[PDB]
Amino acid sequence: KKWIRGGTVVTAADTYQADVLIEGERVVAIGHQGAEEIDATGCYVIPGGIDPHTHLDMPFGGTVTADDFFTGTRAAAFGGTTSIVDFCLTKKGESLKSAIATWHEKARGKAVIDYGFHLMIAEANDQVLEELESVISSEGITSLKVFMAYKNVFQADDETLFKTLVKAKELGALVQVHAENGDVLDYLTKKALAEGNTDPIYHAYTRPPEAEGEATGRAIALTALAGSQLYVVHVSCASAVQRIAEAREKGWNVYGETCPQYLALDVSIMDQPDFEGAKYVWSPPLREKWNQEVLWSALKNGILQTVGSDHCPFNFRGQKELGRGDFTKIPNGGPLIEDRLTILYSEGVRQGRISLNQFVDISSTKAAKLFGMFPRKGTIAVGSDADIVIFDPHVKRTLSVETHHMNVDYNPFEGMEVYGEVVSVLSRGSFVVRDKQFVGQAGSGQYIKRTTFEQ
Ligand SMILES: [Mn+2]
Ligand SMILES: [Mn+2]
Repeated sequence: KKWIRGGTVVTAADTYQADVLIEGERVVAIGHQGAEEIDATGCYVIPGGIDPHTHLDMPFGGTVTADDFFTGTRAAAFGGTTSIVDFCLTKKGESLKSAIATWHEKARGKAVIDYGFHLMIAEANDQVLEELESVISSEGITSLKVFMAYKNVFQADDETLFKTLVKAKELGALVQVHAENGDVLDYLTKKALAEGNTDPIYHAYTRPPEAEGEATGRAIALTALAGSQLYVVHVSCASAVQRIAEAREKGWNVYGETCPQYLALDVSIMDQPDFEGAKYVWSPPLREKWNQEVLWSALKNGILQTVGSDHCPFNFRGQKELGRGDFTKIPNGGPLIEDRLTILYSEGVRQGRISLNQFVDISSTKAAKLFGMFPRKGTIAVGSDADIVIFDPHVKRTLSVETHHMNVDYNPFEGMEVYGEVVSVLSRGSFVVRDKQFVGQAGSGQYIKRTTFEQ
């Protein structure tokens, strides 16, 4: 039993001062007036963050992401994130269960926090459609990802997208899409290389906002025609939110997600002398700064509901470096898993962009609800897992590769002044991080079976 006292509990809806009693792996009592004491005076007691978008230990050519399920979850913990949902990638001629078994082996005995899996659908043939019933019912995976981009690699066509959408409505699954028109980007990419435009900045220029807008709109119309439910991952521009906002007005089950990088960074940082811009190469690419306001406005008024990181790190030296000759050879992705919460609090709450309660809803609660992990995770209430973060809102610090915990040689926020510091982190009643010190253990984290889609 653990007794957190003196702190101010903050959830998606409430804000009060009281003690929370933990017994075993869960919260068993909350209130005022024989247990492990933990002082949380002057700090916020919030639900551990939930990052529904990660790519830990992901392969890419002959190299792999700098972080694996161990260093990745440890960094996630230090950042105040207690649960993650990683993307299990599949390959045509795909046996969904073999890919799934592959992912469990990646996490098994390494994760320090709880994790769930999303399942990529490369193609929707009779076989895949049949297997799908077992994955949703037995494997606890109720979210499927379809790529509308990355031609000749992962891209799926409208037939695959639509079939998946009706199947998901039938089985109670949530469909996620990476929305960028794969074909227009493929054409623009080759063209840029033919004209000798090989600098990292052309990565951004070869995939215009409208390409994300078009794809976002298409996926939504297909969702409507199928009467299903859709979740658009990493929305980066005004063009895409506009389409999402429109569908929401019509009462369609369409949800959206953003990431720290699109909220606090912009394309102008890609235009740098040497090969510096390669540090910010990820898809979708950073956009013009005006788009940040639109995203923040959408999060404030409920147009977008979640915030993930899309953590997919590669060192600048030794990995990002493969693309020196041309941007298409630069492995995509950034080290974003650790600073998601803090920038959300510092740039969002402290600057009056969103309320403290929304802060919790956007970084934990809503993701738990959309991906079937609630009320086990995503809140502080009797019966829920004791996944708690003791956050110090009065701390001022600078984000730096010098002090971060991700196993990568750089931080995309290098030098950014922020408010807020994660002090202690509990995962199912056990300390993973205590007083800024790591006390967890590899393999402590567990797989979470997710329930079917619920509005
Ligand atoms: Mn993506
Ligand atoms: Mn991703």
